[PDB]
Amino acid sequence: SMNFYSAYQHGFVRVAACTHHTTIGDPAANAASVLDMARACHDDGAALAVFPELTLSGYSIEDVLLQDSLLDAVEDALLDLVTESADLLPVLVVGAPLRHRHRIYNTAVVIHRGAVLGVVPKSYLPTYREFYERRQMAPGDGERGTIRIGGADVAFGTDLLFAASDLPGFVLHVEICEDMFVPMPPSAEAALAGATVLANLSGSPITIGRAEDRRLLARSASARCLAAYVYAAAGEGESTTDLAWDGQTMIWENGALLAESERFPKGVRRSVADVDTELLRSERLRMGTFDDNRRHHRELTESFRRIDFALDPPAGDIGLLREVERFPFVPADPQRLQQDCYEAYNIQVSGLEQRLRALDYPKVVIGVSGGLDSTHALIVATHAMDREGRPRSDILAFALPGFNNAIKLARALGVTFSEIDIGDTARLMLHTIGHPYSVGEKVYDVTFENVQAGLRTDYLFRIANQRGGIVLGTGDLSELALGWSTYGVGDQMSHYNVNAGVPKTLIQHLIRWVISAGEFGEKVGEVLQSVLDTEEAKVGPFALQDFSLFQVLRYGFRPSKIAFLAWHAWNDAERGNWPPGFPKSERPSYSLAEIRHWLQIFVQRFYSFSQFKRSALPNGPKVSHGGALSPRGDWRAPSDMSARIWLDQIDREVPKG
Amino acid sequence: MNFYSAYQHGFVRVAACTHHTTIGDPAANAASVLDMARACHDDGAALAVFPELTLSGYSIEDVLLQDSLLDAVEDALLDLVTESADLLPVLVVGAPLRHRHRIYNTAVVIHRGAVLGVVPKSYLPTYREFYERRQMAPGDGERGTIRIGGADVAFGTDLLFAASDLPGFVLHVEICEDMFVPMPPSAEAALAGATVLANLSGSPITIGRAEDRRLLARSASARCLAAYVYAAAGEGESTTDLAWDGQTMIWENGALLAESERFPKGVRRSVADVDTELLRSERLRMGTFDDNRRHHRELTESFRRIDFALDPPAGDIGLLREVERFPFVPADPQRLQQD
Amino acid sequence: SMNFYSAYQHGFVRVAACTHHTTIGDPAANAASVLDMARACHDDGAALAVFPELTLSGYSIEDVLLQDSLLDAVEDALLDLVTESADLLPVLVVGAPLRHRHRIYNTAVVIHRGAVLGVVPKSYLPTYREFYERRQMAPGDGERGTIRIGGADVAFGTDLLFAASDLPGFVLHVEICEDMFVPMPPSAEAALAGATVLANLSGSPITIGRAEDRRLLARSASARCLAAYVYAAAGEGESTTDLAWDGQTMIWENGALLAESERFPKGVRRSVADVDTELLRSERLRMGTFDDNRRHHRELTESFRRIDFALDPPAGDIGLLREVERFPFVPADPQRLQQD
Ligand SMILES: Nc1ncnc2c1ncn2[C@@H]1O[C@H](COP(=O)(O)OP(=O)(O)OC[C@H]2O[C@@H]([n+]3cccc(C(=O)O)c3)[C@H](O)[C@@H]2O)[C@@H](O)[C@H]1O
Ligand SMILES: *CC(=O)CC[C@H](N)C(=O)O
Ligand SMILES: *CC(=O)CC[C@H](N)C(=O)O
Ligand SMILES: *CC(=O)CC[C@H](N)C(=O)O
Repeated sequence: SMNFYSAYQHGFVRVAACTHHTTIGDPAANAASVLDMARACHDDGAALAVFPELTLSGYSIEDVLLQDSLLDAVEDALLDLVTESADLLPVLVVGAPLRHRHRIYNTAVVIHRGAVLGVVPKSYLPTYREFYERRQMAPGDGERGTIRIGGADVAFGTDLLFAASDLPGFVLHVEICEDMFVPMPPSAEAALAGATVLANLSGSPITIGRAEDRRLLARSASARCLAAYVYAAAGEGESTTDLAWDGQTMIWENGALLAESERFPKGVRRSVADVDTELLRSERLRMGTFDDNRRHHRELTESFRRIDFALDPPAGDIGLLREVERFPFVPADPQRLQQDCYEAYNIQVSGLEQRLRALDYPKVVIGVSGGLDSTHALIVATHAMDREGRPRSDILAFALPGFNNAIKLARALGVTFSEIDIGDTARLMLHTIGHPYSVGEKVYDVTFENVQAGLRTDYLFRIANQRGGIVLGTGDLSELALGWSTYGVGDQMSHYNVNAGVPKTLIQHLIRWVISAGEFGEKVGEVLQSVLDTEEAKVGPFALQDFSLFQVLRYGFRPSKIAFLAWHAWNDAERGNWPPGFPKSERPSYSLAEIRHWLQIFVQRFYSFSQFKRSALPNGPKVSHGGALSPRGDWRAPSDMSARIWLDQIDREVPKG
Repeated sequence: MNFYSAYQHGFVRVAACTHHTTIGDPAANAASVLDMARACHDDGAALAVFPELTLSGYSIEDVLLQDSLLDAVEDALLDLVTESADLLPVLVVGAPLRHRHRIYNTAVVIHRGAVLGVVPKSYLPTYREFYERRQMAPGDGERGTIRIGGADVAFGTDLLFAASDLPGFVLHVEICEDMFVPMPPSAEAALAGATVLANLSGSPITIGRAEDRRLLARSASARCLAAYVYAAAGEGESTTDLAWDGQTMIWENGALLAESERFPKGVRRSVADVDTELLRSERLRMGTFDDNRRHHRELTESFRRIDFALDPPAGDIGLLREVERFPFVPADPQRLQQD
Repeated sequence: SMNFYSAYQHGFVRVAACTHHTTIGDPAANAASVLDMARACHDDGAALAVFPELTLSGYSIEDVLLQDSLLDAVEDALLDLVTESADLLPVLVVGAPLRHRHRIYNTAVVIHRGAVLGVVPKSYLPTYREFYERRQMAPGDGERGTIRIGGADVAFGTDLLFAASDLPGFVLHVEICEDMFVPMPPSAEAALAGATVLANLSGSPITIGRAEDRRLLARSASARCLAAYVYAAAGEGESTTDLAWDGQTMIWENGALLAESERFPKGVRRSVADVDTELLRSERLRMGTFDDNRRHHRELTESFRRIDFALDPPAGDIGLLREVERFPFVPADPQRLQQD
């Protein structure tokens, strides 16, 4: 029923940070630039346009700010901006020196559809080094009440909130340059109070190192406040009597850079981006210490004044001004991925090391199939042993054939290798149980499969008892998610699971990383390389199910939200980025029908079927910021629930193709 | 004047330590802590910050609620306190402690034979892999005092520790998640006059989490014109569900001063000389810092100030600081090119 | 003049504590059960129907409470039950996890005749032993103002009172499970402020002796507060991953049990009872120290928001859902009489 292709309908809000052409001392001209940039924002369906500090006057005009004609010109340019915004869709936030009581205030006028919503004075006026703001301007910290603008008294002060009434996840707070540089920023309290989108208007003359400073503090604010941060600085046109301007603009969301514009531009620039208000909602919803902090400053936070406006955003397809990656567990940026891998690996190793220290260095029993997972776990187990000064021959690896890679790796590593043929025991069990296969019937059902799976595990566990060892778990996060494993006796069961927290899509990249580090050597490298090259299509592509895993595990997003995201990430193979190690051939695209089909399978398997196998999970380290699936940790759920509501949301909300 | 004395030039030698945790065994944690504090003492350091719940192990879950665990924590604490009589640095050591109805996630500040104060963690994460509110009480809003082996020492989140013989050294302590909330305890402490912010962390390691620690510890220090001293738990913490990297780091006004190896084998210390005069000078010049204090006057004037005397070394103990030859010309090539 | 045979005209108010069938993670199914039980309360001429904690979602679902589709479905089911209450007599009190500001709260939604009257957050969230509530849910104590439920700002908080303008002896306070277990329960203060009927929605997984703990505290609450105490625990349908559920319901009045239902029922159960509002009026009129305690906690008892609604209860003969002893001075129970 929703327009599935509408970003507004998926909880996005389009925000724009703008740097305009300053004509200092000339508000009619600054207004005219602002208006032209506002119309481009409207055209883009943006709900917010933040301009630089003192937009209407020029930031750098010094005592020209005290000139009657300057002040008067400003006021008339504003009233004209307001009249024009009648037919503009975005909330406009626009700097202006304004008269109130005894002084001029460095203010931000929040404008929307033909009416001022509020005027926000700069709380904090730098009067040091190259800044002289206390000379011409009065602090706004702790002023309240109203201000008369064009025949209307409108909220004036630093405790204002602009809550969109048709967009409950968009609640705007405004501050101004130095406001965000002090230990206790205005916007920190406003996030506790309920602001989701934090605007900052800057003049910010540019200096060596200062752009890093802007970034450090706008980014960490967005992270610590679980907010978007929208930041605009002055550029061309400001006075160069003592200073220069770079016109930097940027948008942050929860510590991530959504957009940024060119530094030192010829001409005006914008950062436009889609902010995910559900990501912010979900993060707040889960970090209760955020609410604990609000209740600690209840007086501060409850004092805020909330101004409403109907945003009435466009209903149609307007694209997604957002970078949605194909692999939420696998960053496309190669130095970021190198970092994840370093960390994944060391997490797995140190987790297991502690298990081994704690048990006075047991032997290490591991089933090696030549697959990616067991291959990787062997490597992890080898490094653990090295670091602890234990002989590699204390790793007891077992090939367990049922009805080359493993053996080569085992020998290259120098671990104790052995083959145990489970065939005769499988045969005897299938007969004892009266399975049709024991009388010739080619019935290859779950029992047939499980009898083997189970016996592998049964054997390893008995070896472990007999030989003073522990069985290493091999199953990865994606398997835990789907219940693609054999419960209890089999697969799912071990003394310690190193891959438990690692999703399937990340596994190959870990091996790549192991080869690259080169620490094991030429032959080991070669065998590992070989394992990658030699190496379930009814649970779907793991690339799709890991995409779904991240949205549910981190954010709890509804299914139609996940389809939207996956479709945007995976729809066109030629668009967006791929991590290292995907040859052009190895680069699939997925249709909406494909994405929808496998998501139906995900919700059913994840929410309903698989919890019970997750519920009795061996020990192992959590790996990913995306979460892990331990029932003692990240994922607490019933083993006895239907996924009806998720499947119903897909029927109603996600188009069939 | 001793020209070659870092202390006489307004420096304070600060240390962030990651010890070897023996979970559920306080006496052994105190042994690892005491060993590392003597190393710090030898280095002429004035502060040693250890990880969250140092004396118990952070990761022991309901073992925290076991009586023998708490008795042993207290006996170990009292012995640590006894041993510092001879130790130059102020020790900041985590412990689960009984006060009133519950146990608190505390940092105990220890100097020269006495406890100076006890600081409860303010915000207790109870989400994802964190379960802290199950065993432990929030420290936010708590004041008054606490009985530690025959003395009533200050207890609460509003404490400053000032070196009467070294005024640029003013210490505030917060614990792990305390630095991740919109309005950290430590932001208010800086306005009240804290120049050195300690953070004891447990902080199970996850992909990306060091970047997060970094961002908030660096941005804290820059926003608050302070040194920020961070110490996380490492080897020995339970790996039932989690992994530990024992990261320690020292920031100053946005700059990184020192940091230690991640996932070390064995104990590690970051040690660095903090320029209290740097901090002093930035504070002096940035008036809007003090404007912010005055806006939160009642918040910032209520802090309690505990005095101690450091009596630091008079002599030449080198300088644990990278002083660039060209303040105007970064030696780092990437940075120089950016400049 | 008066219809002599009308319990309402004699200052009685009919109340139901209900235990419904849970379908964990399925609010439309929970709502259909609720609506059906509410229709039976209406047919009984009940003024009030209390359902178990988190009625709409299921109490036992843990992190599923944090799912957008869980919360959205909860909201939609809730709106339909409010639309369906247009034709129902009783105030319904149904549990639901609802978003407010940063988090979800464990709430009771007080519903009457096509509108929501108020939304009461659980005050104290057990985070110990088998309970994990602070992980998913925010505490409700100290929270005021309002919440937007389907295009309407309705009172929100632990300071709320639902007073019948046409039945002045019926003044309702709602609290949730653990709220009655703490040294200073929210219902205690609400009694001093005027509440005469105290509702408790519970999840309360069952354990050896726990029904005895519920009784101890519901009973003594009703006696110490000179009030009716209406209590519903969760039942069949709830997750048995780690817990079991007994579906216990009970109605107390000044220390005396009015009604209680079968434990571990197969199917839905109710306690329905006529509460004597004049009996409560009478005990309060006479025990001045009750009012002395109110004036001692004057600031605390005077800030409750009173929310009015008209009941229009039935005027005719609907019998009397109450034990009336032939000999008030001679208890018909042998063990009780022997003691007397
Ligand atoms: N909620 C619940 N609570 C308690 N018990 C529950 C239950 N739901 C099912 N069960 C029981 O558990 C059993 C079903 O679970 P399980 O024994 O795992 O059996 P099941 O999950 O039905 O099948 C396992 C399948 O996963 C695939 N697999 C397994 C292992 C390795 C690989 C590989 O590619 O390497 C693939 C393979 O296709 C295999 O047949 C049944 O006995 C069922 O009655
Ligand atoms: C506009 C502004 O306040 C920038 C000055 C700030 N303190 C800085 O960049 O250091
Ligand atoms: C404690 C700390 O500084 C980092 C880890 C923290 N618990 C988190 O990232 O949530
Ligand atoms: C009503 C409830 O939250 C369970 C009972 C309570 N936790 C208790 O203390 O028994």
